[PDB]
Amino acid sequence: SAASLWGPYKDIWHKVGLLDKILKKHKPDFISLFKNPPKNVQQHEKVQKASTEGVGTRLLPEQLIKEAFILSDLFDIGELAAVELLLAGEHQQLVAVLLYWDGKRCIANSLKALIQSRRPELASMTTRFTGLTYKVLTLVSQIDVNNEFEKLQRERGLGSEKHRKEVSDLIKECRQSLAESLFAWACQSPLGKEDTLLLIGH
Repeated sequence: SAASLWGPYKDIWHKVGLLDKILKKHKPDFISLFKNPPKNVQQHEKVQKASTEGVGTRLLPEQLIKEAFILSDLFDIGELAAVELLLAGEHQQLVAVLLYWDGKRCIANSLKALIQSRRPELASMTTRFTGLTYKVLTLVSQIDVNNEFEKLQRERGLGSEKHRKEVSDLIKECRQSLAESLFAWACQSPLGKEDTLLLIGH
C-alpha cells in the first residue's frame, strides 16, 4: 500500500537537499501513479456510514464526507484514499486536493533528484526493481487523460476556472519534472533498443 500523506515525502526530500535509508527504504511509493485505487463504489458505502478505516479508524462527520466526495468525483480517486489525504493535511477548506498534488510533486522531484544527482546504492535501489522504468511512460500518460476537459464541458453554464488553473498547473509541473526523470534515466543508461522504440511510439 502506499502512504497517502505528503509529509513523509516532504521530509525525506528535505533530508536530501541527510538521506535516511530507513524512510527511503519503504520505496515503492515512488510509483509516481495512483493506478490501483480509482473511484470505488464499495468505498462510498464505507464512507457513508461515517466510519472509515485505512489500510486506526475514525468517525466521519458530514462536512468531511462532502470534501471527500468532491475529491473522488473531481479526480476519479478512491474514497478512503481521499480521506487519508484530508487527514494528513490540516483540515481547511480543499486541503485534501493539495496533499494529493504535493505528495505526487514530491515523489517526482525526489526520483528526479536521485536519478540525476547521484552517480550508487540508492540509485541502484530505486532502479533495481525496474519498477520505475516500466512506469515512466505510463506516468506521462495519465497526466494526459482529459478528465478536466470533460468536467469543463459539463461545467458550461456554470464555470470554475480557478480550481482548474490550479490543477492544470500542478500537472504541467509534473510533466516538467517527468522530463528530468526521463533524461536522467538516459544519462544513467537503461540497457537496449526496446525502450527507444517504445518511447518513439508513445
